[PDB]
Amino acid sequence: LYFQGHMNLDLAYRSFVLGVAGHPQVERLIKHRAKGLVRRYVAGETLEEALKAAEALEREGVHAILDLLGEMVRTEEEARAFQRGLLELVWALAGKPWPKYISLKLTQLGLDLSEDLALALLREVLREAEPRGVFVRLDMEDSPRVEATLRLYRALREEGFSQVGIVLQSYLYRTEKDLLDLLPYRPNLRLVKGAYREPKEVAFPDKRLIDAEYLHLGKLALKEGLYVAFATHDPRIIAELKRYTEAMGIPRSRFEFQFLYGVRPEEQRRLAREGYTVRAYVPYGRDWYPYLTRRIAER
Amino acid sequence: LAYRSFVLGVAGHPQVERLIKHRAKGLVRRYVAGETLEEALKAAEALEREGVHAILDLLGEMVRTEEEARAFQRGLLELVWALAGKPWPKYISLKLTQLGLDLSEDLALALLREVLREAEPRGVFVRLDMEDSPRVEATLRLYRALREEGFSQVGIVLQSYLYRTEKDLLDLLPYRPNLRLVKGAYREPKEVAFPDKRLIDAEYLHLGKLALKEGLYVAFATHDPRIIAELKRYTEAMGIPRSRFEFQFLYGVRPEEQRRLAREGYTVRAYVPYGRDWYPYLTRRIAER
Ligand SMILES: *N1=C2C(=O)[N]C(=O)N=C2N([C][C]([O])[C]([O])[C]([O])[C]OP([O])(=O)OP([O])(=O)O[C][C]2O[C](N3[C]=NC4=C3N=[C]N=C4[N])[C]([O])[C]2[O])C2=[C]C([C])=C([C])[C]=C21
Ligand SMILES: *N1=C2C(=O)[N]C(=O)N=C2N([C][C]([O])[C]([O])[C]([O])[C]OP([O])(=O)OP([O])(=O)O[C][C]2O[C](N3[C]=NC4=C3N=[C]N=C4[N])[C]([O])[C]2[O])C2=[C]C([C])=C([C])[C]=C21
Repeated sequence: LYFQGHMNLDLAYRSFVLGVAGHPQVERLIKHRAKGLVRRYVAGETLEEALKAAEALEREGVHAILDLLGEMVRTEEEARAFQRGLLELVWALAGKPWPKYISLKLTQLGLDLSEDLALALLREVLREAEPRGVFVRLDMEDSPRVEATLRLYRALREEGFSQVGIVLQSYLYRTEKDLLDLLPYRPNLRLVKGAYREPKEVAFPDKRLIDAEYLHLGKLALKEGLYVAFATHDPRIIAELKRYTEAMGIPRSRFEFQFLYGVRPEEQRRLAREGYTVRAYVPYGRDWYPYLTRRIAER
Repeated sequence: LAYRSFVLGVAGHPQVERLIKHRAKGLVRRYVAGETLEEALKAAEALEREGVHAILDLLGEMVRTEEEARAFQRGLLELVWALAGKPWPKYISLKLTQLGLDLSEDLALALLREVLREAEPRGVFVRLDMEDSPRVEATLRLYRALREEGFSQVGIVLQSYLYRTEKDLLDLLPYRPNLRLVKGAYREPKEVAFPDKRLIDAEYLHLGKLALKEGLYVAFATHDPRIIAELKRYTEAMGIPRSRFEFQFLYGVRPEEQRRLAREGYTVRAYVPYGRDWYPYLTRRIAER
């Protein structure tokens, strides 16, 4: 496609990586010749490999968020099969001596098929998770899914669940109002910049404004007394949040930093040694190749 | 950067000053109203005809003695007395060092109290401009003291580049301060102020939105189009009425934008200097852009 008289470069780049990755040969060679590279970013194909990765993180003083990967869920049957995978994860984490935290996307529980289905399946996950001390994060997907995601969060909180948190994205205009609307829930928040392609009508097109909004929302949340997980790799933002929290006397027990597994691992450890709570987000599952393709196909 | 050096360098020469005063009156009058109060009032009338309001700023040589402080205060009193009965919004700005702050806090407070006593009954609003970081604490002490004495038509300026500003803002909330928010104009070390323009801008937006959400009246004193556009978007999206905030610009800086925002129904003011000592102010205007 074209944008403003010139080829859409974002589109061109995405389409090339997707075409190249989809070629049977390059996939064959990535699986065979690039095993070490892949395992820096994805634990493995199995729950067993994920747990070993979490143990290896914990030995270095960094906590784990376990993220089950799966093919895009398109039928009720697939949503139930994915929930099954989530339940095995919850049951497997149950004994572990370290903090237990899983992440999931509501579309994988059939949100697009039925909001009622997603809620039913999610509630069954929380029923297992909460007595086991397993925290469940509802990852935030693209803008058309925000209202439903917030609805399901409020529903579960109102049914008595507390071991559940949400993600807010600093690139959306609507996020400050969402945050303010949610305050009576005293939500546990993960703050991210935002990973989806959104039109200028719903999201700041300017990286300076996305970054400014991230800092504004983080500081607002901190001053409101909310527990906030700063999910960012941006050194400017990390340095400012460290300075701000120290200046404001905000205890280390009231916030944390989160990084993708294998991204700035040296900084993950440094922040850990400085006394901050740090987690790495650890994907695992049979669908790692399409997943890594999409991460590459982004920026 | 090379343009700045050249300008500041050439500006100090007496033959250059003679040329500007005789041959570049149109340039001078873009940025300063003139040497006299009479000229400042005429400049304010001209702005008002375009729907833009005026902030009147008396310029004088740096105050170094009590006598000089009292002389400056007299200039401010004449301004206040002259603004009385003008039909349009009356707003003056002052720097506390010009009222002898560095000589004595007691002196600056006494001189300022007298100005506020003459100003309030005449409907003249008085802004305490914020100077460098070593003066912030005294400025806020004087502000709080006068608020507690019952003065209400006095406001303060906070600068987004200082680490201390958010705490200052939160500390001042019980006073319900009328605020002008600026980026900050002084050379401050990395220990006290964000070195990175991206962070100064981010803090400006953060403080502005905090202040609006707390229900404070805020004057956004900035010429930055990215910030102005974001503040317009935010206030609209949040349903903040145009009666609860304003934009302020230096006189002669983006005058078309001033008129445009006025036509869009925003409160807009231009900061208009006048007085004998206008020549160093003018040079900083030329050098800046
Ligand atoms: N899960 C979510 C989610 O639920 N919703 C969502 O929209 N996004 C999710 N994210 C992804 C984030 O939104 C975001 O895309 C990433 O975190 C990346 O943004 P970041 O790191 O804040 O800032 P940036 O891209 O502007 O990068 C600025 C600087 O950071 C450093 N950087 C970034 N990426 C790097 C890197 N350095 C080395 N390698 C890599 N790959 C650079 O210096 C760069 O200049 C999401 C994120 C996270 C962390 C979690 C736990 C969960 C979700
Ligand atoms: N009085 C105060 C005060 O009491 N204390 C104080 O420290 N500073 C005062 N200011 C000055 C401001 O702090 C500040 O220096 C100026 O307002 C300039 O900052 P601004 O305009 O927010 O942002 P910038 O310089 O980074 O510029 C960014 C963009 O803005 C546009 N711009 C800026 N300057 C321009 C210009 N466009 C044309 N011409 C000029 N000269 C550009 O697009 C640029 O990319 C102070 C300011 C004001 C307004 C008042 C009323 C009172 C005080």
